[PDB]
Amino acid sequence: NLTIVVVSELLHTNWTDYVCLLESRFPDLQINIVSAPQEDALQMLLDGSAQLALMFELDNREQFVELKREALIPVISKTHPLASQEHVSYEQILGTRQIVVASPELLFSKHYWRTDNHHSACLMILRNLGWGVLPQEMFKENPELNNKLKALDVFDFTPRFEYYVDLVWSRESELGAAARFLIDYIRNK
Amino acid sequence: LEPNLTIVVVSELLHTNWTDYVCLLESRFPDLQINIVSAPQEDALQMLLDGSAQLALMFERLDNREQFVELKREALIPVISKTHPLASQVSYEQILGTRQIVVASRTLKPELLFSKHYWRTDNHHSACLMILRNLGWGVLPQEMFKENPELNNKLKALDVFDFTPRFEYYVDLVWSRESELGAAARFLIDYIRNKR
Repeated sequence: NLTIVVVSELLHTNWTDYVCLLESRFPDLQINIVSAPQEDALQMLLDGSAQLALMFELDNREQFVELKREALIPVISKTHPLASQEHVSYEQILGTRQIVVASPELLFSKHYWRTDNHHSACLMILRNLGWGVLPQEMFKENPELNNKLKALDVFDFTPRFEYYVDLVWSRESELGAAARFLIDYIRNK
Repeated sequence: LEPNLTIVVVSELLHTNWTDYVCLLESRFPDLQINIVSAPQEDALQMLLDGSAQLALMFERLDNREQFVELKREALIPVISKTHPLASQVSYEQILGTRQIVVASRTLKPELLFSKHYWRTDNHHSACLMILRNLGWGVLPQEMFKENPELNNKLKALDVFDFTPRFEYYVDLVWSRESELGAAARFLIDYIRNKR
């Protein structure tokens, strides 16, 4: 079999092309897609419980290849009181609960809730429990989200929200033919 | 310091309807930090035992160190992409020969496997994506279709003669009976116990 760990922060990005690539050449291969936070993901590469990892931007034992970038959007429920304004201030954002996906660069409110994936974060933002940053991909997969969520205008005092997705693997680990084909295919492209 | 409550939702239950319990807690304890994490059922249990989480959402089927109360049931349905080749022409033997996308916490007993060959994933978003790419059929919570109406445009329920298994989760609220539960977790437990 082939086990790929997609780190929890990247679950709701556009990653399935790489699995379709594997299945097209090796339809008999059993693929296992697991998800865990990044720190756990590296340990799975080292202990061999996963052969490949999809991570966002590593010691001497790992190698990687860059795949793609994924845009993220700060959003709030359209029925949240803050959504009635065309614009918002930093003071207002500071006083609004943020729903943060994590296990300086990402926290901008005094009060926050932590979750480990964007499905959980989205559900809570949809219940008006706060604002947060979600992958643009979620709005492509669920266009009705645009009817319920609105982009929050914080771009003048926040970094560009984005992931740079890498394919990562352990140098010393046994790699079957399928894992090597994907690595070689990506390197060639 | 600062009031906090971590609830672990086991991976298979991530795409069920659980946010009402979070909203009930937030309205009664507005100053409370509520952290929602997900993990395999076995990891969720260890989180209760080592204090990393105070409550767990699990589905029925635990040792004597845990206490639980049943919460609700969630329906799941076997689905396939409307553009899958099989979505034209379907017998049970064809389903046996079509890849299943199995969702299980990251050991598969035969009651979970309905086809000869399968892929494994640890959450229904991942499974749904691969079904959507025509990579197989699989069992998804009905809640996913409520949350994403696009799924009705792209997927359809399997209707196969001689294939009528019933798929449901019975959701339990679980805690460690030797752990310091704060007042907020105790409130939820007492609230559910009264509802019963």
